[PDB]
Amino acid sequence: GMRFYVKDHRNKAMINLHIQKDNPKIVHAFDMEDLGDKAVYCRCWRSKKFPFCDGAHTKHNEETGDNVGPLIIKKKE
Amino acid sequence: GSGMRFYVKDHRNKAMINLHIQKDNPKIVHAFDMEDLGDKAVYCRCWRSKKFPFCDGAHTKHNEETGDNVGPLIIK
Ligand code: FES
Ligand code: FES
Repeated sequence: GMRFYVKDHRNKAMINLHIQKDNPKIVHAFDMEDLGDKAVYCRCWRSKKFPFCDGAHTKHNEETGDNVGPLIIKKKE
Repeated sequence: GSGMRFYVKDHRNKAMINLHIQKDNPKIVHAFDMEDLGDKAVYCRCWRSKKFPFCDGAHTKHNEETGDNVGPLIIK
């Protein structure tokens, strides 16, 4: 009665296709004390305002069926 | 007769960035209050960390295997 199957989503594609490829490892570092009310940081490597999110993730998610979204650092209520 | 080999391919974009994390969530967003961070936090931007949303160094393997150049976000 039991039936088994699997969907394989593994790939070896680069995550970052185009951003600052002359940098061998892209790291950003910010001080909390110099942030505004909210900073929305990109985790999809498609934003035209990288390291900030510009909503590019939605196009990627729609295309590939992915579910990636940004990291938000904000001021508490 | 050029010495070049040309490859012309044609297919839809199927490569997900996130392979395994919280797949029942249609869009993964994390939001933290800056006041409640410690002295430092390091956030994964490669979706490979075993401690996502935190960077555990998994990006090194990804970059070596794929030729990529991704790394984390540090808030301090
Ligand atoms: S544009 Fe990349 S996470 Fe929004
Ligand atoms: S483990 Fe993903 S950016 Fe470090």
